[PDB]
Amino acid sequence: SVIKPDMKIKLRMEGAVNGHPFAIEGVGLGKPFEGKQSMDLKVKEGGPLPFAYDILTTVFNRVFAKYPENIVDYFKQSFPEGYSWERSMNYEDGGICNATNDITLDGDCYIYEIRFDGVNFPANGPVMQKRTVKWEPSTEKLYVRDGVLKGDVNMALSLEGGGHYRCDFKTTYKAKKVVQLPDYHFVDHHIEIKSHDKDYSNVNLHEHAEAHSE
Ligand SMILES: [Mg+2]
Ligand SMILES: [Mg+2]
Ligand SMILES: [Mg+2]
Ligand SMILES: [Mg+2]
Ligand SMILES: [Mg+2]
Ligand SMILES: [Mg+2]
Repeated sequence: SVIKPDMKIKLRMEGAVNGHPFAIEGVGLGKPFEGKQSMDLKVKEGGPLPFAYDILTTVFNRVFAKYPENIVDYFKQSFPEGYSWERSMNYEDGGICNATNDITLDGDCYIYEIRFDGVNFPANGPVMQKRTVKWEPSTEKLYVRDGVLKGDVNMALSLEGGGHYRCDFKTTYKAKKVVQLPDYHFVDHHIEIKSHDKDYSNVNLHEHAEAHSE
């Protein structure tokens, strides 16, 4: 089959935050049918990153989500051709991040061409001050619109001093070929940085995702 139980990941992110350019590359592996994945990320340019690494993590593939048999899988259907996604991440203090990921497939390895751009993060805010701890688990709401798939999610970053920092995600997924469209459904997520060094030049990221419906 096109989608194998065990697959790889190759990616390169080029981006900027408040005008500060940077570049990150990574390699990883995951189990598409189990909804689990892991990757090692290395900052190649712009290091050391002057902002909270957490704003980048959800940008570093919904194929890695366990879909039950009674819910159409827009993502696994899209291959070998693949799909691409666009997303705006609106933080409560005005910081806004736009990201895109063009996903292709070469053998058993997915290739990500990522672009990330964030602006208006206050200098004394939790992102520029690196006050974030982690993203809380979430439930993404997916629905069809204009022949493509939308995914919206209320995200929250736990803060070092206590409390949370909210962000609203709005993603558009676009398959590179005609695939069956799903009915309204959900995808639970839980992304975690398992390990990292002092300035985050090296990061080990993990994610577990499962779809569910009414
Ligand atoms: Mg730039
Ligand atoms: Mg302020
Ligand atoms: Mg803070
Ligand atoms: Mg419609
Ligand atoms: Mg570095
Ligand atoms: Mg449900």
